[PDB]
Amino acid sequence: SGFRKMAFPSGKVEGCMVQVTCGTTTLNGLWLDDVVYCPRHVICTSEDMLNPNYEDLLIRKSNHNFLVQAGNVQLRVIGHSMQNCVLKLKVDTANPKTPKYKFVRIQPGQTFSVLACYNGSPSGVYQCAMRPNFTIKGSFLNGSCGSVGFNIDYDCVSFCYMHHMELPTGVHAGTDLEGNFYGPFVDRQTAQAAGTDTTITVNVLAWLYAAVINGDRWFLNRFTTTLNDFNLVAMKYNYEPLTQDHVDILGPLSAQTGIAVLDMCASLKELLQNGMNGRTILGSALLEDEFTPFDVVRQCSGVTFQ
Amino acid sequence: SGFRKMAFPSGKVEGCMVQVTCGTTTLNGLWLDDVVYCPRHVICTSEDMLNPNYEDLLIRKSNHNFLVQAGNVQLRVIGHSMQNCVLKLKVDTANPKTPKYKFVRIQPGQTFSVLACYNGSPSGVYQCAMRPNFTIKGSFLNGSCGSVGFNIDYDCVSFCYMHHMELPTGVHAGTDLEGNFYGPFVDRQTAQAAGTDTTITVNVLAWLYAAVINGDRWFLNRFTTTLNDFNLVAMKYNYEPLTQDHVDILGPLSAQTGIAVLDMCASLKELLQNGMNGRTILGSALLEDEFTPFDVVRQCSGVTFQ
Ligand SMILES: *[C@H](O)[C@@H](C[C@@H]1CCNC1=O)NC(=O)[C@H](CC(C)C)NC(=O)OCc1cccc(F)c1
Ligand SMILES: *[C@H](O)[C@H](C[C@@H]1CCNC1=O)NC(=O)[C@H](CC(C)C)NC(=O)OCc1cccc(F)c1
Repeated sequence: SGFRKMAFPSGKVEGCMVQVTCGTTTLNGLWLDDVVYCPRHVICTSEDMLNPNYEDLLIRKSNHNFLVQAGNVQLRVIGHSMQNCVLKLKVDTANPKTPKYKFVRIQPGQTFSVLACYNGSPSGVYQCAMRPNFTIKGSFLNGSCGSVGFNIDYDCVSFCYMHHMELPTGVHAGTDLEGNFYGPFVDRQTAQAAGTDTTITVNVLAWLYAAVINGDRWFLNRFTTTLNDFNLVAMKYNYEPLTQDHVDILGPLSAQTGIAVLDMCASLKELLQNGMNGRTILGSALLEDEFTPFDVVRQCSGVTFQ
Repeated sequence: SGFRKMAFPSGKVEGCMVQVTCGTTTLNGLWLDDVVYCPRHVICTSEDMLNPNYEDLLIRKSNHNFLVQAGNVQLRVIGHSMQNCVLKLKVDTANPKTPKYKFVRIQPGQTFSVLACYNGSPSGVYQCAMRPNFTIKGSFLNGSCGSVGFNIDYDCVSFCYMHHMELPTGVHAGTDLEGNFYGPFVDRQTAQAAGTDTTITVNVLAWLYAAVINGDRWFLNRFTTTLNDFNLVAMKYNYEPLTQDHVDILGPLSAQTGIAVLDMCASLKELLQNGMNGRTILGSALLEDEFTPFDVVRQCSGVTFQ
């Protein structure tokens, strides 16, 4: 038993990380087949680049302007292109460690594993959720750009994030692997801010289900509420609305515990209006919303990824 | 910026995990060079679990009774010895993916990454702290025994933990890689319980320093304290005593922030007395104690946000 925030094993991704290093700027790249993907802002910017023309900068560059290092090894770049905010560098060598992979775009509320890297060397791994305001609460320092987020599906790696920047509130923003930002952000060093965050209601409910399963029950009551009644409580406490689909995917957990989903929602008011009243749930004094319903099921069962 | 519980990249350990099976019982093993290490209770019959004489069980086994599988490959066992509660199986094949590694025994308060595995296949990775009562608060299901905890320090893998059992309160216990349990526990299904846990004070202070490095100061105060006065108050909140060694180890973090350790202790005293008053520190409404001073220095930058 037990419930822990748990990243996917990172070995399949560690073998794809490289250092991409142009001019004075160093960041990480993702080496798949004979292409290295990295954030486009690696391109030697103006000096002054109040507003960089990435299209025009890339035309001024040759192949060897880009130094790519794989472990201690130099990779020969033979072509370079851009797709949205990602720079695609062709290399002469296919990565022999390339896993089965697909590029996917993730929805807010869904989670993925982050492999933080520096100078092309993996440094750590942790789980993040795509917030409703399209930021993630991560841990990134200078040189971490190009770190990627992913999920593993048996043996298929679904890459879903590149890392790009940090917002003034200390949270983080990035793109999918096709170079499309999550959220209303741009890759310029200008005034940017995250919208007011909301709480992922369906994940909170899943986490409460995980709590009852592991023995925590003080917050339950015999009351219920209709879907409409709850949503007005959520809208006051800055929570995502709860849809009939959300209730549906929570079905399995309702069976395991014998609480109807709306019958759990009655608890959630209680937590929202009154609070936890000096108590804790799964070792937290807050309501946690970065465990998806599947994350909970992936945890009560043992799903491995050979 | 940002602060997260961050595991080490698990790739170096993923390549060492295998499946070991004796009769009807299956668990994970650690394959390094031509030896596979796994918990000795894999030999146990069902028939008895309370008082097995493992020496007697093992003498009755031959090499081919042990089935070792690395992915799709069966490994042939050519020798077997027992060291405390760990079984060492010699194999005819050295693991070619074997890293630089060391076996270490960690002290309470130390942290490590756990690679949860099932049927020899990695399932997830997460950070754990050796609690003062010699348990870890993990996530383990049936079949997870043989999963290991580790740290990586310059491509050297320090193995410090092998999982054996779950205690009645939902926490977990295991051994070092030499087979000696952490704590007064034994690998039989008898009446066992963890001692009362305490809070790892030096880790809490490290985490408070981490908060300051990341720009947060609301919890500081204008006071200082003597080491003894702090410990007399802390023990009243069920906190581990703080030793001069702990104060010395906090030196670097105190230098980076310009907060004296005893001034940070003054803050913690006030936090224990007051609570969070609806506030959070690094996104938690509780005082977190599973980040060591080293964990903080590894993750934060060396430039604080003054
Ligand atoms: C073995 O893989 C692992 C499984 C435990 C029990 C469930 N979650 C775990 O981490 N350890 C054991 O099965 C040990 C083996 C002993 C002989 C050392 N047995 C055990 O922990 O029994 C207690 C127990 C508690 C909860 C649930 C359960 F199935 C067993
Ligand atoms: C890439 O390596 C870097 C990662 C950032 C840096 C510090 N934490 C991160 O996540 N990205 C950038 O530096 C980014 C590049 C521009 C072209 C988009 N700019 C940026 O993040 O500026 C905001 C910032 C805030 C605090 C500290 C900092 F260095 C930068």
